[PDB]
Amino acid sequence: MKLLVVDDSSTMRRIIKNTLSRLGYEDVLEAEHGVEAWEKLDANADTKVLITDWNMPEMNGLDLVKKVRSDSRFKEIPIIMITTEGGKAEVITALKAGVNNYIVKPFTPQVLKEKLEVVLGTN
Ligand SMILES: [Mg+2]
Ligand SMILES: [Mg+2]
Repeated sequence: MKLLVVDDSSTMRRIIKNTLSRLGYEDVLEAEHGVEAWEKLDANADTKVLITDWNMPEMNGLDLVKKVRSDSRFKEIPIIMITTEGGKAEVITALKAGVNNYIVKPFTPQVLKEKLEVVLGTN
């Protein structure tokens, strides 16, 4: 279960990675921006799950998601967007792009554990 986690906040990456670890997911690769995330997916097509934010320089998460879904290798990759964009207009926008599960920031460590366990369970 190779996961890639993309967020331009170092503290957010910390919390997500720790939470995944608590759930038994240890094979976690990170990226700070969309460009870097895309390079990593393209070069590590064995990646099983993409977890991404939305707002970030160097390609935003919506564009990343569209690009992933347009690639023949990643038609079925689960995509989890974790973002402060809580408005339903944004939710709809992201689901249409190919996001499968949408988790709205901010959360406590425990709430993130609960919401990720819903999607991924334990490993
Ligand atoms: Mg961000
Ligand atoms: Mg937050």
